[PDB]
Amino acid sequence: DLADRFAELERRYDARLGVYVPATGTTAAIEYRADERFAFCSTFKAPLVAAVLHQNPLTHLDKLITYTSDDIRSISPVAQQHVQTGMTIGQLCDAAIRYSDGTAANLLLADLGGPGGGTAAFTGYLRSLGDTVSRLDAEEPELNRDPPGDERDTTTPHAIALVLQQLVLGNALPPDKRALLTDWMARNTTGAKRIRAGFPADWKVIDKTGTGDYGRANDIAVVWSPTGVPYVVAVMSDRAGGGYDAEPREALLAEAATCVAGVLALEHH
Ligand SMILES: *C(=O)/C=C\N[C@@H](C(=O)O)[C@](C)(Cn1ccnn1)[SH](=O)=O
Repeated sequence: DLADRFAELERRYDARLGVYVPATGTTAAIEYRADERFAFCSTFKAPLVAAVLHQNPLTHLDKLITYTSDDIRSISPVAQQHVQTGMTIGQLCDAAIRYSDGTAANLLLADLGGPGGGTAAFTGYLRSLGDTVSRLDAEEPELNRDPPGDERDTTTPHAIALVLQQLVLGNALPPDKRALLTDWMARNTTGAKRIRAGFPADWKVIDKTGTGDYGRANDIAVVWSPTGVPYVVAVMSDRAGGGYDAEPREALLAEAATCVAGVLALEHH
């Protein structure tokens, strides 16, 4: 019946919708097109920050990276502000997560794998985490621009949640480093209208959004019940019918998250 609720969202928003919530002790897994591929968009910036965190000591976050206005080829609200003084690796992670800064993400890719191998290196951190399905093939902004049906720069709701689960609720990062990722996602500025909107205020939410062409809108989150019970939420969508310039629908994601919140919070004693 929840599948039918999701189907209606799709009909109404003229859109394809992907949802995954892993099973916990107390709940079943929520799945709707969980193994269909969806463009990553900026959602990759979360596991990217984990990858830089993991490969280096915390000292590495103080490394000043300089770049130029030449390097800014995508929306970079923080990297623009710091073009002349440079940004540190920590600042970059800050911007990548909290502002979805494209330049910031492209520098972390270079830090991770050098020039020319950052995508390979990021995909390999996911492989190290037992995700064989996901893949990153390009930098910003081109990763946001592949056609529907192209496997390049795709993940699936299933895969990316299971990765986020490991990153936030598992040991893929130690506590000093995991906390920093969580603090950055917790302080996200781009996600108020997606998973966050679908959940009561006394549930805690950390998240990383995505947005892109063909009406792509993503959100991945980790949510906490008022009594600290955690869940992973992956919600992904596109709207290929409108062409490359089609309107993405944040409302579609908030509705989905509301269905999920509905399930996870109603207690049936
Ligand atoms: C961020 O999560 C993923 C994509 N961001 C896009 C967006 O914010 O809509 C762009 C990178 C925006 N853009 C236009 C020109 N340069 N950047 S994507 O639409 O290209």
